[PDB]
Amino acid sequence: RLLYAVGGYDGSHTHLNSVECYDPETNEWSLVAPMNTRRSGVGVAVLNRLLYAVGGYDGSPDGHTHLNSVECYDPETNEWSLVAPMNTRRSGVGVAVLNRLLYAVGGYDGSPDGHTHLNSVECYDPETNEWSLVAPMNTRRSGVGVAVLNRLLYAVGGYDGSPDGHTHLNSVECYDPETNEWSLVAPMNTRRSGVGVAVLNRLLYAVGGYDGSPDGHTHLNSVECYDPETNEWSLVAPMNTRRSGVGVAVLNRLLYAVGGYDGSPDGHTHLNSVECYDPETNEWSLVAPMNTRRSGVGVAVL
Repeated sequence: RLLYAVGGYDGSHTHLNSVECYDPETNEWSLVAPMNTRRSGVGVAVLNRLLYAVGGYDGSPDGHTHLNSVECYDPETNEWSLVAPMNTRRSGVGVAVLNRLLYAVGGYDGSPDGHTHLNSVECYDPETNEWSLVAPMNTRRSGVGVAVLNRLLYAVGGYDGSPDGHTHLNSVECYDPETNEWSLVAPMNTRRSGVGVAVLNRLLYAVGGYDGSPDGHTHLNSVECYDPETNEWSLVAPMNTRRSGVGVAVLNRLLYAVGGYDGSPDGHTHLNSVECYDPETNEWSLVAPMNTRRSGVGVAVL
């Protein structure tokens, strides 16, 4: 019942290992223990009441680039511990939990001799501490939003940055673990990479992102929601701020949009602001800002 913001990038030019958590009862953000590794474009999810940070990028001057390492945070010890690394280095990776496994979906391996956007997918079993590749998606996607609903895993939008492809996606695909198959479903209204996705009231919400198509919308404040029962996407109220590379999660039946980046006359502004959406009112309200500006930030509730 706390909202955690993990890692990200502060381009006001820092890759972050710090972590902070938000208490809706106090409307305050507090720093907790930092990760072992700086991680921009990091995926995060909760499994067995532990917070996992998956992949990312460390663009600071050192021997790291795009990361296959994974670490685990225990709130009782306030410690991050390395666990099994992934099969693949992935930044801009979507992470979600399905059937007691943690899935890492897509992403980008920009390391030397990697240089690729990924359609591969792998899953982590905490009982064995191992990652296994599963069926790949139909489309390579980095900056992909992922979420689970009705025992199906959705990959929403993203970017295929293959030089001959270079497409910001409105398509959406659905993985059934029973068949190990990915199927395309209804596409969004808007192409979105760096999109935040979360589930609220049995609807998938796609929040913000970036439309990098030619003469497209660029940074997005728009929000759309998907009902698996109808297999259709509908626009709902837009955010106060345009947010690309935004992190989202649901807490006390409210949808939180955390951080991100927006355009500015000098390039990009990286955001420490936070807002929350009430489906009952269809309105977005700003709440307390984070201690640190963070885009490419992992957000989850524990």
